[PDB]
Amino acid sequence: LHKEPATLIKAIDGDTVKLMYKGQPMTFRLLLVDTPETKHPKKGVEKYGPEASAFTKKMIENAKKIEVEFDKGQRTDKYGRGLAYIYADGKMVNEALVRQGLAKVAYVYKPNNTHEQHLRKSEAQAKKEKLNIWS
Repeated sequence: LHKEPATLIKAIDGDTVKLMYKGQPMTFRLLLVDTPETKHPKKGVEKYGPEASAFTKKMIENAKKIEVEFDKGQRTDKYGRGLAYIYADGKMVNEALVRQGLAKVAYVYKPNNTHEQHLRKSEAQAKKEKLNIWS
């Protein structure tokens, strides 16, 4: 796998961000994680949704360098969103959310699961620490 540079356009939700990638605006879905929603297809504004969304936003808005890392499977979902690991100054946003108990590890689909174990370890620690989602 390898990291490419992107530029923030707009943060949309805890799990979705708009980036400029290779010259074009693109919506990215964060791989392997489910955050609570502020714009949920059915519910609405779920609990910890606003805090997951401010965390993604702050972490990416305050970065010097954003990079996108695709996995080895398909790179877009059926809504045309890019599927990627996102890095703010070298720190994976997907893992930061899970480590903080602001996201769960999602239902996984091979072969888009390279960082699955790593994230699952972070979720286990957030759980043991009773953070946010887990309190």
